[PDB]
Amino acid sequence: ECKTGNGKNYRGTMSKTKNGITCQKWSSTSPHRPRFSPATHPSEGLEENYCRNPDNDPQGPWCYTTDPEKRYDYCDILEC
Ligand SMILES: NC[C@H]1CC[C@H](C(=O)O)CC1
Repeated sequence: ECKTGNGKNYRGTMSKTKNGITCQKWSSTSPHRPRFSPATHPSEGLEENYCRNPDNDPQGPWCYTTDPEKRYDYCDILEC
């Protein structure tokens, strides 16, 4: 999928950050207990471990990481 703007409305399936590290799911609490999740941001498309922009950060989609000593990181979504 592609992103346009900040990718507020991005609903692709990228699952690794721009460093290629594997996301964590939005519905897991390991390795990280998330502040953003499907519970809380029901309208945010927080599916699977996919990159999303819940907070509309000018830096584009990110996800929680399966690196325990690294809480999140941004994903590299090509523009739209
Ligand atoms: N600026 C995106 C960023 C927002 C807070 C966050 C957290 O919930 O801990 C990590 C990612």
